[PDB]
Amino acid sequence: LTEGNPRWEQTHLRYRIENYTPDLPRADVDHAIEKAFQLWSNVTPLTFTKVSEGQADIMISFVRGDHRDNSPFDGPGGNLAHAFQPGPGIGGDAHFDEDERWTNNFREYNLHRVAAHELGHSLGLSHSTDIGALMYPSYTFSGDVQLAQDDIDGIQAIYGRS
Ligand SMILES: [Ca+2]
Ligand SMILES: [Ca+2]
Ligand SMILES: [Ca+2]
Ligand SMILES: [Zn+2]
Ligand SMILES: [Zn+2]
Repeated sequence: LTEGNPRWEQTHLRYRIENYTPDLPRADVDHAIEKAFQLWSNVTPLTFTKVSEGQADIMISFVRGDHRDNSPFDGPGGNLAHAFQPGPGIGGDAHFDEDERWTNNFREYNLHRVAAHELGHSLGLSHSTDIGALMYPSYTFSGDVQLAQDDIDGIQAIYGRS
């Protein structure tokens, strides 16, 4: 018996940012998130619509400590965020630890760089063993956040090419 990995059957997904971190003005947050989805849709037939309310496949929220799911946060440092694999309810949701200081620059914990990674999970990717890949578990930032060939091959193996 062989089991496949969690996938979205549709290629058009809806997302919603439930709340905003006080760390950045709302404009920066929206842009960091929108830009992260754009990285993935660029290499696949996947499209993402942002809904301001109502149903959404990918629910994005900034929380801290125990937030009713089964992977509570740990305060500053350590785990910065986590996202769930495709599926109903929690499936596809991305959670960011409010206890971290989220930024829009080189200062530790650039939101966009982390969002790009967790969104990889929301679409079905697991971690990579390549320190150069976006799907690597460790926080790394060089100013620019682009997909490594490993992330590209990974996502395309599931959804196909653009
Ligand atoms: Ca933390
Ligand atoms: Ca969901
Ligand atoms: Ca914060
Ligand atoms: Zn969570
Ligand atoms: Zn991860």
